[PDB]
Amino acid sequence: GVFRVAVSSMISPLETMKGYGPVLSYIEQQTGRKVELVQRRTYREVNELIRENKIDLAFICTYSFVEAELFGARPVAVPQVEGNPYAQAVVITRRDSGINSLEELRNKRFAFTDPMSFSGHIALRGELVKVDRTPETFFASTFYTYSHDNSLRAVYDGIVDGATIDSLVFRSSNILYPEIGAALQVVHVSPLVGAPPVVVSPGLSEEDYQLIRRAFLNMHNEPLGKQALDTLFIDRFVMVNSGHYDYIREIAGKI
Repeated sequence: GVFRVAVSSMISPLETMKGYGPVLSYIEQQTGRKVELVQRRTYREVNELIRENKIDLAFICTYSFVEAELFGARPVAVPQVEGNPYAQAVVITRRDSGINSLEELRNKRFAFTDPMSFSGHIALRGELVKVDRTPETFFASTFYTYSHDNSLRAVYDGIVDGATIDSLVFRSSNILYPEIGAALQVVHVSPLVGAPPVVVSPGLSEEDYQLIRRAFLNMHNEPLGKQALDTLFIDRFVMVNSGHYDYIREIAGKI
């Protein structure tokens, strides 16, 4: 039977099959099953494919993982990038805005990515619980761009006063677009959390689960595996530590 791998189409528009092609070939090599890439615009739609066992494996985000384990999604492995399997949200404003803290964004225009993103949404919804607020009752207006890059573009262009995005997206964008880099600043950082895990649908056999986990954990020792990792700009995949996601589980409960 076909092995279906799901991803968000909004992380690398037009370059998704370019990025994942070699890791899909790696999965073909290790499983002997033909692999189909399944794309959806939103992490909610990807989670619905997992819940209804319409796919085998998904590259999901850290917050969608907390919702996904509740309907039996099983973590396989975590990407190790820049020598660590962790992630962090940054809140960004224009240097020339005079908005130098999360606090000063009260009654201002703000950009989120996907509603199911930690670094693009929930990290900030979580922190606002401290002051008995939501984005809706804290900011003058909010927008969901479904894109870390588009959220950064909106801050740069003065469409919004601030955004929450992934720290690695910000650092990478600062190198690739230095005029945009020069104009922005980080005014707040989230806690460290675990990076987005790779999951399998609740309907897989124990043996298929073990085979896939071994393939991911050993990917950096395999010739086609190394091509897959280089294409995704990942060092290797490492074991999931559930405790790395406990801050997100706690935020999620406070809603």
